Amino acid sequence: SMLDDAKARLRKYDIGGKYSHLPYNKYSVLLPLVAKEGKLHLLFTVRSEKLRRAPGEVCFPGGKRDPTDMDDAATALREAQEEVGLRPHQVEVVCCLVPCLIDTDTLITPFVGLIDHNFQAQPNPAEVKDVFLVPLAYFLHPQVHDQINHIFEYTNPEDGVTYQIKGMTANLAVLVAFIILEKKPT
Ligand SMILES: CC[C@H](CO)NC(=O)Nc1ccc(Cl)cc1
Repeated sequence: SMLDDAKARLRKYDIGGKYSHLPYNKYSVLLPLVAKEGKLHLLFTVRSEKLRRAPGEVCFPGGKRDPTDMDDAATALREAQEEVGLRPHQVEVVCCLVPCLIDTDTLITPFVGLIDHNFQAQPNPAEVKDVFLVPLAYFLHPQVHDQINHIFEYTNPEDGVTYQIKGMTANLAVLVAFIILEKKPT
């Protein structure tokens, strides 16, 4: 099936806990995969204008590890629950992708999760201004604008709203699209 095939592909790129004990300032993100209308989609947030870091930017749900978290995957799930109301029974964490080094002292660990079909996002306005889906296939033929650094523009056909996706968030979206969609019969 579509979903069994995606999980099987993702498992080949899992690094597991190989870099998880290194002494960094630690953050995790969840890359949430949603199946709709027979295609895979990624779920994105727009950060609240009130936040200190990156207000109003497009990002994946996530945040800083705390002492309650059993492991780095727990960080991602706790933060996703706080931001968009995703509960544990509604997500299956399939793998841990290559981590992102930033600021000389920080390590960001990305997890891919398969989202239940009955989940409906409940944006927490203290943290998130908006939540939206983008089909995974978009990232193979994106609409690129140069700011020089490359920026993607995605327009939702439901309402005409355009979102700018860039940086680590854009890079990770392309990586997931390549892993899941490369070399597939039609
Ligand atoms: C390279 C400098 C930039 C801006 O100052 N650092 C930065 O954006 N840090 C960061 C990003 C994501 C997360 Cl999750 C945690 C920290």
